[PDB]
Amino acid sequence: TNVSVPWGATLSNAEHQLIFYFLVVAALAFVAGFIRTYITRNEVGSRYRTAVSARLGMLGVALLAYILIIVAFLLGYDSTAGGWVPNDGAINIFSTRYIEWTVSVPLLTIELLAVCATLGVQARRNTAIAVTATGAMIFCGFLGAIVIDNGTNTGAFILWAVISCVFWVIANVVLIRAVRQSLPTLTPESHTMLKSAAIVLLAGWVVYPIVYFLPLFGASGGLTTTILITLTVADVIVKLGFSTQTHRVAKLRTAEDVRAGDDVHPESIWISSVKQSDAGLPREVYLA
Amino acid sequence: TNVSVPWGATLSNAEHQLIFYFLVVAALAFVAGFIRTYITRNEVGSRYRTAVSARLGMLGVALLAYILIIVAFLLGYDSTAGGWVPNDGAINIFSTRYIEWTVSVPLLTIELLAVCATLGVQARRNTAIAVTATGAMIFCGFLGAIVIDNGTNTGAFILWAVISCVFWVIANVVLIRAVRQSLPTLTPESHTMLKSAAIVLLAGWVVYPIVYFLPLFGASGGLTTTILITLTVADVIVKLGFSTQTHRVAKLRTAEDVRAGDDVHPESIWISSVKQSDAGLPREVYL
Amino acid sequence: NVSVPWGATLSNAEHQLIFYFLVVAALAFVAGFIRTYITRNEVGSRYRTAVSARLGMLGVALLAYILIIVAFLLGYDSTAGGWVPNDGAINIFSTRYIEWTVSVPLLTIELLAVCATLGVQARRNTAIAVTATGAMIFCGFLGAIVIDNGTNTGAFILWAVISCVFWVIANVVLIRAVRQSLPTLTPESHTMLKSAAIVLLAGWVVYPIVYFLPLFGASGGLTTTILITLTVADVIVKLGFSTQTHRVAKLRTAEDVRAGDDVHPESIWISSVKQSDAGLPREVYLAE
Amino acid sequence: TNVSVPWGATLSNAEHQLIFYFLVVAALAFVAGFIRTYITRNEVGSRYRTAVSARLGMLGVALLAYILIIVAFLLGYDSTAGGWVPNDGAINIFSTRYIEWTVSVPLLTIELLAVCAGVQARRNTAIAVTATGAMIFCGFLGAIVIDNGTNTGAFILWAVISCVFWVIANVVLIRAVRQSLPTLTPESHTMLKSAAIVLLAGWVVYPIVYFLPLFGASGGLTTTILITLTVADVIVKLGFSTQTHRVAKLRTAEDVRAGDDVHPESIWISSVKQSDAGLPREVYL
Amino acid sequence: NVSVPWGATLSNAEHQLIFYFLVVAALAFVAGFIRTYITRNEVGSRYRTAVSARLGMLGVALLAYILIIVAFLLGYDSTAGGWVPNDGAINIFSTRYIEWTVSVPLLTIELLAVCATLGVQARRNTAIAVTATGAMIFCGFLGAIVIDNGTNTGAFILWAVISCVFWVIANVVLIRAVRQSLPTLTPESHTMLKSAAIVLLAGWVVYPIVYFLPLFGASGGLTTTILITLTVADVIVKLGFSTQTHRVAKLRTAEDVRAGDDVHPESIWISSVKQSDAGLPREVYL
Ligand SMILES: *C/C=C(C)/C=C/C=C(C)/C=C/C1=C(C)CCCC1(C)C
Ligand SMILES: *C/C=C(C)/C=C/C=C(C)/C=C/C1=C(C)CCCC1(C)C
Ligand SMILES: *C/C=C(C)/C=C/C=C(C)/C=C/C1=C(C)CCCC1(C)C
Ligand SMILES: *C/C=C(C)/C=C/C=C(C)/C=C/C1=C(C)CCCC1(C)C
Ligand SMILES: *C/C=C(C)/C=C/C=C(C)/C=C/C1=C(C)CCCC1(C)C
Repeated sequence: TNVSVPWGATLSNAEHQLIFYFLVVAALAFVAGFIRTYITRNEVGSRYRTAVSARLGMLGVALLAYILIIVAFLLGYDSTAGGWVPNDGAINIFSTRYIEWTVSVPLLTIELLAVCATLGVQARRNTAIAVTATGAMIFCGFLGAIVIDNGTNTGAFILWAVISCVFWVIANVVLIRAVRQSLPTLTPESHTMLKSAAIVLLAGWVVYPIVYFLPLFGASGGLTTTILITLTVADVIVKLGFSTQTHRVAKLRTAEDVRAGDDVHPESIWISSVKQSDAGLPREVYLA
Repeated sequence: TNVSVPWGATLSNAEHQLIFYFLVVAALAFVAGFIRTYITRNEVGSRYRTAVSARLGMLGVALLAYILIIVAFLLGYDSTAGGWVPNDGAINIFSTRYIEWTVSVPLLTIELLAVCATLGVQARRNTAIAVTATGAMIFCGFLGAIVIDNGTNTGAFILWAVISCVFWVIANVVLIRAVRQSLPTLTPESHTMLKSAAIVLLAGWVVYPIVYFLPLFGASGGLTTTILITLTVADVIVKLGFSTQTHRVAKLRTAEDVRAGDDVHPESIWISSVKQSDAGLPREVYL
Repeated sequence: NVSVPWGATLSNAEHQLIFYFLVVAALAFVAGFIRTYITRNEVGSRYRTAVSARLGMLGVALLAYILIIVAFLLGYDSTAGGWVPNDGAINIFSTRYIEWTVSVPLLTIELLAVCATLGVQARRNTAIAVTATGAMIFCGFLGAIVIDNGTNTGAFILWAVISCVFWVIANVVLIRAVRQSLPTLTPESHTMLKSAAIVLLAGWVVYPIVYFLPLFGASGGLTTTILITLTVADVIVKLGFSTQTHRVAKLRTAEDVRAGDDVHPESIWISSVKQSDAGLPREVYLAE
Repeated sequence: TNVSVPWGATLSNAEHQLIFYFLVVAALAFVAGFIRTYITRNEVGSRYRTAVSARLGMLGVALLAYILIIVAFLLGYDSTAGGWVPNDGAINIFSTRYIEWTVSVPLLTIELLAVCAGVQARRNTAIAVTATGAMIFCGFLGAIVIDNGTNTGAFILWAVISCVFWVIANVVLIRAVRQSLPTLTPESHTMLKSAAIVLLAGWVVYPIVYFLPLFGASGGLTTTILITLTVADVIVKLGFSTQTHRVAKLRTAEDVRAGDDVHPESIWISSVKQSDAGLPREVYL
Repeated sequence: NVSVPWGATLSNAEHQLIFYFLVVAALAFVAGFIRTYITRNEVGSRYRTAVSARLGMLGVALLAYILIIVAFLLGYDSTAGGWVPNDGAINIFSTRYIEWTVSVPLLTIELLAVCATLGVQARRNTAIAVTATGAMIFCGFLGAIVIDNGTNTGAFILWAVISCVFWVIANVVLIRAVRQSLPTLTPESHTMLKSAAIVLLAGWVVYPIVYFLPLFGASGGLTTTILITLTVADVIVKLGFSTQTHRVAKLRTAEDVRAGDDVHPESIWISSVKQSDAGLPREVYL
């Protein structure tokens, strides 16, 4: 049992405050993001609408999830003379974040695949692999960290982490292939953006596995705090800052389809205060 | 008596965690689905809007229902240090799922019937039968499993299950007939989709009856866990993965009506990244 | 003495059934509310009052039934196979009255909206119906719950009689409005409105009947019958009957389109049969 | 004479039920109103949209406010042998309504001023908002804040100060209506005047209910005060809400008929068509 | 050494006033949020970022003030001496920081969005402003609450100074962005942006001032002043100032319409004066 469960460490009043601060800030940040995404939903064409639906979903899930995390945090610790002593529900705080990831990660995959121009059959199978892979990845981590022996078995904590890494590789491969296959077809401007979005979205992922193995280096009120805050900052940075990257690709791809004369969009599309497309209406049709 | 109520079995800390995980994940999955369905609502024409309304409703019901299920689970169990001992309200967890099905299943019927080209009163009669049948199917199961003798009576548990199966057959027949009657009128591409949707939507149903009869083979923390999780996974797989099927049919049927020149749609309709219809605006009218 | 229903003890089976129907009802309204909202632009500006009223009714019902459910959960205490009523049990019955007070009046407006009543004639009718319906429920509430904690037989009867007076006033005005409008409407519209009017008003009888049941004694079974019957009645009326009014509005909209009186942006379909074709208002060049 | 705080009176089980009934009914009535206002938001042009925004806001504030009032009522009283005995939180019920008025009243001003006709319009809005805001705050200070509302002197003094603000508000609005009436069409002229009169008249009820506690305290009086205010809030904030909207719609239809601007959908008032549907002329850039 | 405000006992009158302003504020935001949402299509696609930012800020404020209200209700206990602070009283002050952490940054984006800085320069400007404003509040939270439960006078001041450094960085970038954009804008537009920039930035001073009040001692009256003043400040800025940014966007939209740069579906009206007439995009063949 070389594993030192983080929900066992007692927290200082200062630490307790910091965790709460970041958790709520995150939740509010998602509310702001969710609102933005919704209002800026018709800035994209019908073809890439799946990208908008996915991100809005991810943000929605994150908001509600972080509300549960906050609740668990409030019911997970009790105030004493020595600070905030963990109770039976403390484990729920860590558990809830996994739930978030289980649904959030898969949706991200779809978002990237949505902006990716993979056509017909190749695309459908890719989606299934990515979703199942990402879903399994988090489930394996949850099993090892929380489900098995109340996360007290050192070997499983590692074994399942390795199994998860397997899925992480499967996911990255499929996505990277899809991005690589689509890059040549896109315009130079589009090509650069997709690659940029793909790299930004996948890079951050490493932080999560790193934070997962931190408990092995021992237990501490400070460590527990670091684990929670780091993960929170990571969730916000990725699920928020990276959210715009996918959207931008969709918008440009939309404007390009307009300029190219492939389709007509109701409103002018602007990126970085530069006009990419002009407002257009479909030609009136007289039915038989 | 041979019936071993699942809400009587004690659950391990691991089991308790797993159940919670799947329940919440499911609820969140529905929120994501509900959001998607809403945003992708104008991708369909006015003719097949009933399909969109039904699915969004089903998802909405599921979301709220699973919230109740989750709450009951949290307020339905207590920790004894030997696991989680059921409260008097734990039965509510199982009860709530029935409530979900009672409202959710009927809406599904309407959704399939909506994509179906069955028109006139004959189709209206079909809707009434499907809804009433599906509604009764779940109610009969609820009566036997929970209402009668607090689910301690083996006779009712089975009798009512059989009565329910009767309704299940009535529902499947009407729906299958409606799909079969509509299939010939639809285009080849549309024909394939409806059949596909019909098969996928109806097939899964079998899982529910199977899980219902599991308690007869005894009671255990593991079994109780299997029952709950399996049903949850089933609900998500059907109410979600199967939801897209109906929507796609509606979109294509809309695009076809556009191409055929029968009707006009404001935006281009894309399926599988392949354009099915082009942007169109109705002719300006003078009075 | 009047045998108050909130005094009778309920079996575990009975308690479960009541909960089942209450929640199912609430969820049914959520499904209805969602449908009504999505299918709001299927109607013209002229009959929008009908849409606003139904969506309102459904919204009120949903929230109301949530309160009813809460009251039900806090109104009874478990005693090993039996549920003994507490001081809050009365609230369950009280809450339904609140629902009716707001819900019934909105229904009136909905029917009157689809009705062809023009000018003041229409406005006057609405005022009478709303005030009448509003008072009818209030009178019942006073006799059944407010006066002597609902234990006075004389008041229970007196106020019910007063209520019936208002019920007659309401039915008369509405029936007249429907009868006056039927001749002007098309055959297809005539059938729907008449059907809606008849369907909407007929069910009302059930409510008064259930009200006087307590007089014939008190029992766990009776109390169960009262609650469930009212719930089934609320759902059947507020839901199944909701479509009837909406359909009239849609057809009346399509008729206005075909007749060339007005233009609708999208095609209107009833029972899979096209009633109207998509039309756009003629572009106008303002003086500028 | 003597100020007798209403949150001191014990309430009967019957009284407790009545108050709950009206409070919830009111809240639900606002939900129904809020939904209607939202659905019937595009029935008005861009010029008078401030009227729609204001009313929807007022209704929204009222709904949430009445939710707090209901909560306070549930946590403000404890059930006893003699009925429902007030606790420390009972005062919150009365306090919450003031909060509602402080935000709700100002929005109403904007709504009427929105339908009303330049630069001096902005000044008028500032006066109305500040005046209305202060009027309620002054009453709050005297009735609740000062000496826990047990002082007859302030209860009256501050009421008088408030009345001063009430006069300022009514004057600005009355002037705005009077100044605008001549410019508007006869049909529009009648509407605005009608709306102005209906919106301002009711206000008197609030001050009247305020001074009732002076004539003593009782479970019945406390009940009368609460219910009357509730009925008043619903009647004004709801029935009166339509008045402003109608003016906006007609003024929109007039702009359409006159050819000044175009509206996408047909505008109907009293089951009578005011404007036929129109789309803006396609523009090349 | 620092007299924490959550240590002072409050009178029944004081307790009532704080509650009054807090709720009024929350409701004011609800009214604002509703208005902003309904008046979202009064602006063009080009300046939509401004609308998205303000609606977000208002949304955050509303929810935040709900938490502040809850904390206030669970932070004090009624006694014979008035309302005695408990362990949760500190949360009231803590929650406001959370609000500011998300609210302030969004404001920056809103002003920068109306600002015409083009290319990465605006994106670079955005990143600095967001991070600067974010850090500013975090530093204050650290010193006021996190460090020694706000009992260390040196930190209370040190971190305040560090924060002020960030405040200067933020003001500079924004002022530069406004100054750089001002020349490109029309005279009418130019005036509004400057006014909005000045109005948005000026108020900021109040917050730092209120922060250092606890140093001059602790009291039920002072605690009351701190809370109410901040609340009034939040509403006045986040609300009254919200319109300023929006108005600029609307005019800039109308100008683009008149100039023939873009087409807007509906007429745009500011102060009851028509700025742009309704226009529909030309139907296109593919
Ligand atoms: C929006 C949130 C995201 C993208 C979260 C991602 C999380 C991971 C990539 C987690 C991966 C893990 C491993 C590869 C090994 C250890 C267990 C996990 C689940 C933390
Ligand atoms: C979205 C959820 C769905 C479609 C659930 C379906 C459930 C059934 C088809 C249940 C059928 C049953 C029987 C035929 C016998 C035993 C009792 C039931 C209700 C489980
Ligand atoms: C959505 C619910 C509806 C339309 C409910 C209608 C209820 C009534 C018509 C009630 C009438 C009553 C009497 C005429 C006498 C006894 C008391 C009442 C209120 C139940
Ligand atoms: C929507 C609610 C409205 C318009 C409420 C209005 C309230 C008043 C006009 C109150 C006025 C008062 C006085 C003039 C004196 C006493 C104190 C007040 C605030 C009740
Ligand atoms: C919408 C709310 C706003 C803009 C709040 C602004 C707050 C500040 C400008 C705070 C600045 C501070 C310092 C510069 C020093 C002391 C600590 C702070 C955070 C209060």
